[PDB]
Amino acid sequence: SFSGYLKLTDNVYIKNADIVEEAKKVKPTVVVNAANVYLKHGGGVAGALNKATNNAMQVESDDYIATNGPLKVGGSCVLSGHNLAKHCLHVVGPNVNKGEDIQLLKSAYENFNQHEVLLAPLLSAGIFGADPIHSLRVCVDTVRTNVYLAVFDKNLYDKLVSSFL
Ligand SMILES: CNC(=O)c1cc2ccc(F)cc2nc1C
Repeated sequence: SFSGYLKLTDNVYIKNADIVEEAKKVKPTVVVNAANVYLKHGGGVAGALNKATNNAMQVESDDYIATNGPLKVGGSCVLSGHNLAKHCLHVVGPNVNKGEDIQLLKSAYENFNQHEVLLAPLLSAGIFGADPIHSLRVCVDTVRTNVYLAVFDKNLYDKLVSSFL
């Protein structure tokens, strides 16, 4: 199972790890993708997860979008996890660089509650522009299921653990 995680609360754990490498080692039931409404996995966690699937995640996502249209900001969809997990929960956090509403971050984390255990990144963090300390706070105050957070950046990981209330 998951190893080397620091327990923050009854149900939230955190580790300084590359979510792609973490997904391949563990092969969780669910890996969370930091998706956009179009499921266009270009950069950040999305580009990295997609590149690990040899673009199979993007091909599957384009078929999903052609059939269903785009997701909502704060929404999600369950697709295959390919070589990384049983499933991939594509969650759309607000992108503050695209002027999207930060209040939608709680709605985005609510999607995690439909899954008993997940390997995930901090939503709206990184290239999405939100404050990662705020994202971790929303995560522990919203998610009730078991979440194993993978934080790529070592200096951000230290700042998050050392500042956690
Ligand atoms: C094998 N690793 C990767 O391909 C990789 C992983 C990342 C994970 C999170 C992130 F936000 C960025 C990452 N970037 C990359 C290139």
